[PDB]
Amino acid sequence: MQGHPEVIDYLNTLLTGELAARDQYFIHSRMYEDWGFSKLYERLNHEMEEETQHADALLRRILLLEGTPRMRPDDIHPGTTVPEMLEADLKLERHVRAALAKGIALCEQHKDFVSRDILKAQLADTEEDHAYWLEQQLGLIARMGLENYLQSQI
Amino acid sequence: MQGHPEVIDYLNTLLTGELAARDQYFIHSRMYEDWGFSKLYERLNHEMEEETQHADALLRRILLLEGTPRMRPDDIHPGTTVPEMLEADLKLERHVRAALAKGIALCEQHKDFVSRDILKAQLADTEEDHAYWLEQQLGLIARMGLENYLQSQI
Amino acid sequence: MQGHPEVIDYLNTLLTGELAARDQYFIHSRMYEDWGFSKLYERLNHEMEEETQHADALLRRILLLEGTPRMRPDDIHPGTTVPEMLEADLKLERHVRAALAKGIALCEQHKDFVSRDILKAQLADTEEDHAYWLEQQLGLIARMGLENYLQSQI
Amino acid sequence: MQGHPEVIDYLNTLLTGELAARDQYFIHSRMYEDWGFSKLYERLNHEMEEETQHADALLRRILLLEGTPRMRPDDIHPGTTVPEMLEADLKLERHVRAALAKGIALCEQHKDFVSRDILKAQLADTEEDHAYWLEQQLGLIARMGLENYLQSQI
Amino acid sequence: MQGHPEVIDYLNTLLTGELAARDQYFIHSRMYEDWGFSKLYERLNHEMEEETQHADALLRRILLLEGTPRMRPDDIHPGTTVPEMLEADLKLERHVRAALAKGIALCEQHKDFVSRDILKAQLADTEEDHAYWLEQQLGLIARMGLENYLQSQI
Amino acid sequence: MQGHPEVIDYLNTLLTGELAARDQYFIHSRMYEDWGFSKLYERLNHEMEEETQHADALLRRILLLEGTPRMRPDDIHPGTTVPEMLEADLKLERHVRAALAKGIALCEQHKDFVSRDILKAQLADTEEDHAYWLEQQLGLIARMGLENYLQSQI
Amino acid sequence: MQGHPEVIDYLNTLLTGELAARDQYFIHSRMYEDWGFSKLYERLNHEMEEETQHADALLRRILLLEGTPRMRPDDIHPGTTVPEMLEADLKLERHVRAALAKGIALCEQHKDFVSRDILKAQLADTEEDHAYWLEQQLGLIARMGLENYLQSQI
Amino acid sequence: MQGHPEVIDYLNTLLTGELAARDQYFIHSRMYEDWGFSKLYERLNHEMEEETQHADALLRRILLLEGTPRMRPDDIHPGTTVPEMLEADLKLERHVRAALAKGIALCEQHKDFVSRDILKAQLADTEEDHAYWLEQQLGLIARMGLENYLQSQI
Amino acid sequence: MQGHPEVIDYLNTLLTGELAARDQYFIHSRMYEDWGFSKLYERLNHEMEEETQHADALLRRILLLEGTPRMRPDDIHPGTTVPEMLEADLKLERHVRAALAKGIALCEQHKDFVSRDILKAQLADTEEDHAYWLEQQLGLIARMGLENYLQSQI
Amino acid sequence: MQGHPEVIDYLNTLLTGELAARDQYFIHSRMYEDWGFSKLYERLNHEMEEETQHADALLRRILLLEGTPRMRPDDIHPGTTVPEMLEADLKLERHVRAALAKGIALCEQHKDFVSRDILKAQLADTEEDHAYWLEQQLGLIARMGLENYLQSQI
Amino acid sequence: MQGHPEVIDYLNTLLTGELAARDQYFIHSRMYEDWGFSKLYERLNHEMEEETQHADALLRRILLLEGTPRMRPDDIHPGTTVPEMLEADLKLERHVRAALAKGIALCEQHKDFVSRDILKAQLADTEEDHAYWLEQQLGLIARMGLENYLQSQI
Amino acid sequence: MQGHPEVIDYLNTLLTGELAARDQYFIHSRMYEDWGFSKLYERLNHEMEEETQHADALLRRILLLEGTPRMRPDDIHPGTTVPEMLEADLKLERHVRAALAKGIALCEQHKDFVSRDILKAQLADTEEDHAYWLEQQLGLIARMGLENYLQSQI
Ligand code: NA
Ligand code: NA
Ligand code: NA
Ligand code: NA
Repeated sequence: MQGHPEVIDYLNTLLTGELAARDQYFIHSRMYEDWGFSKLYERLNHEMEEETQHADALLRRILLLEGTPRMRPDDIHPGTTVPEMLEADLKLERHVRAALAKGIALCEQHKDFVSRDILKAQLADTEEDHAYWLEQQLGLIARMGLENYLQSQI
Repeated sequence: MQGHPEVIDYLNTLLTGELAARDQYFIHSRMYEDWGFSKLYERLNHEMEEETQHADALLRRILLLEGTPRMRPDDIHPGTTVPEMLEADLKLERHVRAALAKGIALCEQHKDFVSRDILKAQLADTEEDHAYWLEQQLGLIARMGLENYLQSQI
Repeated sequence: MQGHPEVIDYLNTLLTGELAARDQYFIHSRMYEDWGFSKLYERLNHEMEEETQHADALLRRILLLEGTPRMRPDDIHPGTTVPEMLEADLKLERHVRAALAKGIALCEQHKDFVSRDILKAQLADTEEDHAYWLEQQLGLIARMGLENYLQSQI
Repeated sequence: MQGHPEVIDYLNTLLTGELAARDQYFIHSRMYEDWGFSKLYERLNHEMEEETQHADALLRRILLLEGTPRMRPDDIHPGTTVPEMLEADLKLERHVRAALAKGIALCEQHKDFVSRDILKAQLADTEEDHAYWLEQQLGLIARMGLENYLQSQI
Repeated sequence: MQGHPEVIDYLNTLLTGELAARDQYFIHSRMYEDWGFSKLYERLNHEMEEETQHADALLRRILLLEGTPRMRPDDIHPGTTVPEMLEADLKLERHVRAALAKGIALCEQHKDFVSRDILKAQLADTEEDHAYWLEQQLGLIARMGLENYLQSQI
Repeated sequence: MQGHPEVIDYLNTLLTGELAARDQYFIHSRMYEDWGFSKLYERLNHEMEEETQHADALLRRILLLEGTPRMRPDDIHPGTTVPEMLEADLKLERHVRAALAKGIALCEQHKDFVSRDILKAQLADTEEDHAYWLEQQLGLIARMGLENYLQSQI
Repeated sequence: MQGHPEVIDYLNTLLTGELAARDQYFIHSRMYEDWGFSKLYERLNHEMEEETQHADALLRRILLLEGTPRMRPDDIHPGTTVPEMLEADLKLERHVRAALAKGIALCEQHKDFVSRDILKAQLADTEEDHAYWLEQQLGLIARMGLENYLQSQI
Repeated sequence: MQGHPEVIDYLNTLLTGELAARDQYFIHSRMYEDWGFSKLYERLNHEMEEETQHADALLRRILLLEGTPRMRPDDIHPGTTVPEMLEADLKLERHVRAALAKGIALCEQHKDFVSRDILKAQLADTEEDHAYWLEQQLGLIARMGLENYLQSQI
Repeated sequence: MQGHPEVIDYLNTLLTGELAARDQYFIHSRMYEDWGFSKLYERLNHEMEEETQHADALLRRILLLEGTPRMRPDDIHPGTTVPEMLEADLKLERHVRAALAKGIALCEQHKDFVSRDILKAQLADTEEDHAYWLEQQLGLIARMGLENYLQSQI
Repeated sequence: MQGHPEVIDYLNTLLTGELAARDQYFIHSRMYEDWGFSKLYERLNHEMEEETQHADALLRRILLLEGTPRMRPDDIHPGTTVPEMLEADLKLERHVRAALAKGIALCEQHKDFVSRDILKAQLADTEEDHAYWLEQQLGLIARMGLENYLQSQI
Repeated sequence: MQGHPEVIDYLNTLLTGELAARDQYFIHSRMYEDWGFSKLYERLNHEMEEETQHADALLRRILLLEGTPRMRPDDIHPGTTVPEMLEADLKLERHVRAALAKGIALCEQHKDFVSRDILKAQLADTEEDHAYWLEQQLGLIARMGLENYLQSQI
Repeated sequence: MQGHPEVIDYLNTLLTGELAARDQYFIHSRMYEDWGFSKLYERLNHEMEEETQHADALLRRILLLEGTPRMRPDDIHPGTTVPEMLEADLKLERHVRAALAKGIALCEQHKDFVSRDILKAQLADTEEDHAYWLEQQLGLIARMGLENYLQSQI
């Protein structure tokens, strides 16, 4: 189907944003595992899987709309300590949420309601799972101290 | 059956007290879950379910006695921190225990032994489950510190 | 996440509206059961469960958005006869439908698409299940008479 | 064990009252079945079984207390039409409720708390099952007419 | 195979008659369901399925005979009340029965015995299931009144 | 419920469009089967089933909104060769997509968000299943030739 | 039973026609298998089995009617190439269809309705299975070329 | 449905003929069993069951056609020896075959093709099961002698 | 919870009475087993288990009420012959029954209805199981002689 | 463990090469699926999974060696037609094979035999699965023509 | 087979190194268990099992090569506190890694590729399991403190 | 892939060496079976299977490397007595071990690490299974005498 060139170009932006989010969760999960925090490894591995699915859905939609997917991920900036990693992931999800909301409005204005529903589902995922979960971890650290919290993630 | 108007009016008091206790456990459980304390979420969710059952039993008994149930819950005052929430729940159960004991005596004086047995069962629930469990948590905090304790509730 | 104060305040309005709808279905179901209409008991009990779920979803969303949930239900006005109860439930669902539609528009204007999707799901529930079912009952009464209809609900 | 002669004599009164209630439910169930109301047959047959159990519990308790059980049932007055039968059963349960409450007080005054707990259980049965159920039937008749109601009991 | 042009043209008439009968049972079933008569919904839904199968068999036979199927359904006239709907369905089946019998004779005269056996099977369906069932409903209404009958269809 | 007369009238337009799409997939599937292309038969039969479900959902929604469904399908124009059939189906889905998008906007303007969500689901079906699948077939023909492609559909 | 000598003589004609059709499908199936077309082997083997059943039914019917079955098959003319074989089978089924239709009329005129129903079943088999299937194959060849088609029959 | 008065009257003739055939197989089966021929008992019992089914189908068809079934069986003439019984059954089936064939023609002339198909099925039963089986027995007697044959039926 | 010091002190009395009853059933069961009376061993072992449960319930209740349990059992006086043992157990249960009844009244006067319900359950156990069973044994001895009775307990 | 800085830097090169190979197989698989070649989709999806595993193994090894993984994939150049895609994948695997062999020698020279064994396993995967499979496809195209080959990949 | 005397002598060195590593993990596991750290017990017990397997593989290989295995373990130096034990195990694995790498080079120079592959497998075990796991524990201690960490090992 | 002509030529040497080893184990196994030594038959049959697998792996690798496999086995020299056969197999495995080691070095020098890993696996098989097992047999003969040993192989 012939998609609107502005919608396609912006799905491509969301796509390279998701490819990056996938890769950031990729390296953070494996860093957590290397340090011996299996529960953090599991959760970030799950986020990596979810982003891979999001990227897949964008990519296929771009093809259906007869676009050419942009496959270069955005630049990533991983943490080097547990606090920096959590902060880097907090920045990432805030960014994806903001980009998605813009795409949601763009889709409405070009009357691409199906592309829009795809983005709204990804936004729900980003808020109610990624952001929600990350905020939980930050709050736990605040309530019990970093050491107690990291103990609980072994 | 025609219940004694004083018994009915007091079951209504207990009823609006239980509707409130249900709603307080409702908001506390969901607050604990939002902060990432799944074990506290589970336990307060269970207390919410038990209060809903207590309210149901009162409500049906009021109807059998040909009363009109009062469905407005009492005012609730939830905590905003884990310590305040535990204190608010401690105050609540002390109050329900006191109200139940009064109703138990009232039922005896109007020779409504069945209504009385219902209240005695609810009182046993309130003491041996809610109060007992809450006291356990307070004692644990006292023995290991708030941080260690909250860690154990993740 | 920091939700828009107008969205939060209005979810709170919807929340205290759902807590009320839950309690009205609560008392109506138990009244129908007391009179011996098990089929009406079952259906209103189901509506009570669904409203409890709706309230739960609002409450959690308010917390995720860093609001403070308002836990006092709105005032309820239950019927005293089967005809009044059905009329009271008809008024309730019309009201919830109207409040939801307003919230749906409000969410769009503050670009809270996830809160908006939650409300649209609740609206679909309210129309296609509660309103639809209640209209069916009223129509049946109209087609066969109140006595025949109540017989069928035993 | 040596029971108090006043408690024993009154358990005997309750006993001959239960033997009668058993026999009244006995004849009413079989009358309903003869007329083709299987649902009324089933329910009165169940009440007959429950009264037989109540009588059994009284009888054994009288023996444990070294009394001699009085085995003659009280006089019964069954109906001859469905309305009279329901009225006769309504009178019966009102009577058993009143006799039980008196025995409950008598047991307390002679410090026979175990005999008292037996009576309180029978009273709960009499109110929440027999009386409650019978009131339901009367209300149904009032709401839909005798003919519609009897149709529903086939 | 080269079918006789008169047989083909008449199968097309039967075909557009069946497409219509399908659509009339389609709207009547959904109307009955909307009003809360699940038993009528089920039965008309079944008739809709059977007509869809009849149309399918005609359509395929027309293709085997190297005809071009006419896919526009005949005009339909649904009822707006339960009595009108039953009357509309009574008129429909009388019409299909009459058209089928004519086609059965036509097939015999052009020595298309296989097309004829197809029509005889559809006629048996139309008489012994649709017509028979509809007549049963009309008779029931006549014997017990419309209100009692509609009660039984909930 | 009282639906907005403009929404109802337009659901009726979508409805008669779906009844047609159902019938076009109906005749195309059976034509493909007659020629011996079982894989095309299966897929078009599936599309026919999906359109029947779409029509059903519109029809019921029109009834809930207290409209009168229009049951005459739109005119259809089936192909006579495999290339014409694929082209006719390509034109059909383009048309349904365009009509749905218009209805989606209309529903928003009359604040019928539930009717709107129904249409958005049907649009997703039409794009991601029907249009997507049909485009795949056209592309395959282009890449391997019509003869090779039809061989693969036996 | 004493069958009409004209019916018996004509069942014998149909019988020796079926014995032949069996033998032609016999040799064609085995020729297709020898050349490596297993799918054609399977289908012609099935037709051979069906003709054997048809011959069996005729033979037994001739015996029940106290006739003497004629067991010599008609002359057969098998193809030597795939195109000739398909043409020979096309000629065969056209012939059996024509002979059956004549027998169907003959049976009616001698009031042998049971013999007639047997022939009508065989005719349905011959048209809707053998002729239909063979026409499908010819059409496929026409749409994709002989080479592509034979590839698909391996 | 309004059946043709001549068809109805003749189904009634067939009906009282089947009620008789049922009763003749009834007494013959039980006579064979009394004499110790269990295999003859089983087979005639089966024929009795089949005739009961035939009578049932006629009876229901007469009712659907708004006739009044004639329930008096025709006169029967059972045998008193095995040879007479077999002869009586041979006469019976010849008679039913003749009556059915006449009804089959009558149904065709009044365009009652469904009634006609019912009779053709019964005729097939009568020829291919009853007549065929009875002829087999007579032939066996002829080939091995009555004594050997009766031995084989124990 | 802060229990009333008089209730706590008296639960302690009941507690040291139960610890003793446990130990007396402990030694009697093992004495019966040593002499070869397995049935008496089993029954006294069961009573020992029940008393251990009673002591456990008192002990935990004392802790919930923030008392300090008194863990020294009362003095016990076991028998040395089967008759003395039965007499010692008869004296024990009479004593526990008397102490429990006093505690039941004490609990009522201090409005500790939950502690009271615990004691009433223990009293029911003591009367209907221990006392009842022991009286049965004494009666059996009286009816059949000590030798016959002891034979039956092997 | 402290890895040799030259080994770490080169694993990083292999790592960003694998992240790229993963992404190229990612887009090619989804392109093949969009065009309707499910068998090519499956195979490239499998290669994408295998590269993701290879990248994971490199990444973890880099962490164990106390390096910092480089997470930016190398530039990719996907095809736009089936022939270009196959050529792009042929170039990719030739490149990965060459880079791996160099790393294998480098690992040996720095006596990192474990890192070396990891690379040798990846090389075996790249040759015996990816390269081997791709060469097979190219050869098939050469032997049967592009059209026949693409037909076989549907 | 006649192994090279230098390879044999060095496998013997590796062998007495593994016998020691086995014994050190032996005493450390049992020390951890004695102190109540079951998770450390399990892991060191596993390492002891793995070293026993490594020693077994060396020993058998030495025999196949017609050497005489040296069975005296190297001297071990276990810790006396958790920190010293972890340090002693860190020193051990560093030593085994260094000895293995030397043997790997020695095997290559004497063209004993099978002995070399055995050592490379043991080295992979030593790095990716023992060293990796031990480093994880040290890092955890560093991130959460020794007390928190030891708590997690109970 | 384009393999190095020296590697290919040497894999061909190894290949014709394996084809021979297969054939020698082939004839020895069958000779042992003919003489009644089933245990020797089983073991040599297993070696034959393993060599066939080795030859297969070489052959396929030669094809992947775009070589032409040499399929003539090397000359074999089987024994004629059990002692000569064991000696012939001892010579064979010594030869294959020597040829493999040379190929392993050759592969390294041409940087064909995958071909090299294949050879190292075959060498491990040859040493640890074939050579090891054969040496065991020779040693057994030496320890118990040829007669005792052959007895054990029946
Ligand atoms: Na801690
Ligand atoms: Na009625
Ligand atoms: Na081709
Ligand atoms: Na004989």
